[PDB]
Amino acid sequence: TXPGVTXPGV
DNA sequence: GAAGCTTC
DNA sequence: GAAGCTTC
Repeated sequence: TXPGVTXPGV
């Protein structure tokens, strides 16, 4: 996740 | 180095 | 299955 807590997704 | 998960 | 970048 993220930034923060990629995406999802990318 | 490891917890921080949906989108096509 | 790839499709990903980080806060702590």
